[PDB]
Amino acid sequence: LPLDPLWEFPRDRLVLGKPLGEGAFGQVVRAEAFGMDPARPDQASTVAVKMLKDNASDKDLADLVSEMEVMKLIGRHKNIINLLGVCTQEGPLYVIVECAAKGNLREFLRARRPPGPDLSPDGPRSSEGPLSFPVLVSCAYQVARGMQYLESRKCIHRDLAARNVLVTEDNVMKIADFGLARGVHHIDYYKKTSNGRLPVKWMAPEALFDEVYTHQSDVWSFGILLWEIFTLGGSPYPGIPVEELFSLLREGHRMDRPPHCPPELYGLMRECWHAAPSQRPTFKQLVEALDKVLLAV
Ligand SMILES: Cc1ccc(C(=O)Nc2ccc(CN3CCN(C)CC3)c(C(F)(F)F)c2)cc1C#Cc1cnc2cccnn12
Repeated sequence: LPLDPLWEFPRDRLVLGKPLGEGAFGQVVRAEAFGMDPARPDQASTVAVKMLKDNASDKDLADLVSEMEVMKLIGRHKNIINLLGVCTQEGPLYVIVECAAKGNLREFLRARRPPGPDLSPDGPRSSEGPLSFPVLVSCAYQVARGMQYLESRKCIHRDLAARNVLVTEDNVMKIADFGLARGVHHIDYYKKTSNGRLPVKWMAPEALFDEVYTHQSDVWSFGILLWEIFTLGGSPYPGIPVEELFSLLREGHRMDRPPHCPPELYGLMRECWHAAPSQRPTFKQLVEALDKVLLAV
């Protein structure tokens, strides 16, 4: 690999820490970095480091290099996980990115569900959970802003889901993945992850049936992500196995309106799931629509 002085970071300024997850596309580890800002060479910061698994092949390495190159090109935005540096010289390939201290959006919501009626009232805020409507709307708005930026850079995500949105210490939403060379020509549609996820449930129909991905396919997934947010991390198409999902999508089945969700937001969900990709909103329109809701509250 050639040395790119713009992005290269000395590997000896990293102290690797706890693994944050392994996947098909490598492994991600928490690390401490010293002097990420060259103006403060001894300053510590917490970053995340992507690297190859133990017995990885050439395709795996090419896949990670491909990811590195895409991230260089994408540039910086508040609502995406940003590239910080790379280690390409004299040792294993490292791709260094921002660390989002609160983990992924799905787990963030599920850990913050309101207290149930089993509660015994204790103090003046027994009924008040950590999550409020305007903050949920702000989460959706931020994801839409990041997706609008990604679309402007001609980037199609292809697995937009709450699992792939990360949450910073300041509750800022950051689109990640946790994928890139997604192998769209050999998806196991029946795949269930170790946490029980069925990723086929986020795919637009034209992607699933016709293997066509566009920015409007990501808009479909965003609708699913909106449903995730307003169910506080619920699993889509509850109780529906993959075999039945296929036939229900062919009949044009859509998820019901979830409890305690205003019609404005179920309205947006159903717009995102219009059969014709051209009749779904663009991310620009979703940003504007959610902004209006945010201002009203
Ligand atoms: C180490 C690391 C390396 C890489 C990436 C990464 O997200 N790369 C990325 C690859 C592709 C794309 C877009 N493509 C999609 C596919 N597609 C078909 C083409 C274009 C994007 C996108 F954001 F632009 F979408 C990002 C994230 C991390 C992390 C981390 C981290 C920080 N805090 C925590 C806390 C808990 C867990 N993890 N974690």
